[PDB]
Amino acid sequence: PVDFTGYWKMLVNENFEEYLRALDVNVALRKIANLLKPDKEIVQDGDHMIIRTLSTFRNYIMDFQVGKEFEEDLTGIDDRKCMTTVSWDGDKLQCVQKGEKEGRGWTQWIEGDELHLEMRVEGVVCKQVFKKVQHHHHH
Ligand SMILES: Cc1ccc(C2(c3noc(CN(C)Cc4cnn(C)c4)n3)CCCC2)cc1
Repeated sequence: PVDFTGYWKMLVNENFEEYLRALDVNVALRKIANLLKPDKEIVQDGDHMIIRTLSTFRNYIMDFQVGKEFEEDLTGIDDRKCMTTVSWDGDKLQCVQKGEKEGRGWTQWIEGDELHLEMRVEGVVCKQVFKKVQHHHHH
């Protein structure tokens, strides 16, 4: 069992620029985005997940049901739309993002007080780790 509910602060962000490059993100935006240390506010409500990734540049909001395919609007990220499914893989969430790019997806899991997120596209891998925090941020 796992529960992702919480407020999470970025600790590390490894290889994000190459991940965004593989998504054809403009190098100016790659540099802006890799400077960001976003927070994540997550509510797991049964199998209804809300993952709010919050930064001073752009936010990215996910709101989906585990196991149910949906249309994911990535206009703010790489100007694409995918047909996405997030599924349980034991205590991990496994996301497949079907679309133009091959091998696009991610895996999210918890180890202790750490939220781990590995994002992948076209064989390129970015790894992020967040720490669970308790001082809440008004948004
Ligand atoms: C050109 C651009 C790059 C990156 C972003 C942000 C971004 N950083 O990552 C994501 C969404 N995906 C790529 C990764 C992800 C986040 N949560 N999950 C489960 C997967 N947007 C950084 C803070 C939020 C907006 C926004 C715009």
